[PDB]
Amino acid sequence: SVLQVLHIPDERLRKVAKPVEEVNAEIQRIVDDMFETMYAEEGIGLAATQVDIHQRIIVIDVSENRDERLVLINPELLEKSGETGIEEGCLSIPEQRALVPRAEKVKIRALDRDGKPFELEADGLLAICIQHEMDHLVGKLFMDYLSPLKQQRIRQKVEKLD
Ligand SMILES: [Cl-]
Ligand SMILES: [Co+2]
Repeated sequence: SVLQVLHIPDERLRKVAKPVEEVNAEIQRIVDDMFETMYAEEGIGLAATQVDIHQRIIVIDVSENRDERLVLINPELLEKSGETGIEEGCLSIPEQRALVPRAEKVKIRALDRDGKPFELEADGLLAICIQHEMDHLVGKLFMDYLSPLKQQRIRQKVEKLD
């Protein structure tokens, strides 16, 4: 199904996701629903934290054709380098963008939708999106890198979209 994506200032968005236990049909059901939710909302990423499922699951698709599904279960950063930034958005912070510092390249380890371990070296938009979504799983938002005043203005803007 298309799931309910939480917005700030909801305190559940601040919870630390627990590691996935077993990659079984039930976790695969969450993966598949998260993709449907992500695509429905016009996104390039979605962390399980954002739909109120506090396990370490991320879905990504940065492709032009929208047919390149990346699944990261229990992801682990192995190395990063360089620095970069673009004006980032967030499905949990609707209509607000802001440039944030990021590593230019990352290397990660993860389990795929079958539970198979793999490694991935990323750069560009994919590297930035991987960093964005891993932040969610530890209860971190892109606004957290801006000044406290900017964080209060972003909140009141989104929060006056009833
Ligand atoms: Cl992003
Ligand atoms: Co986000």
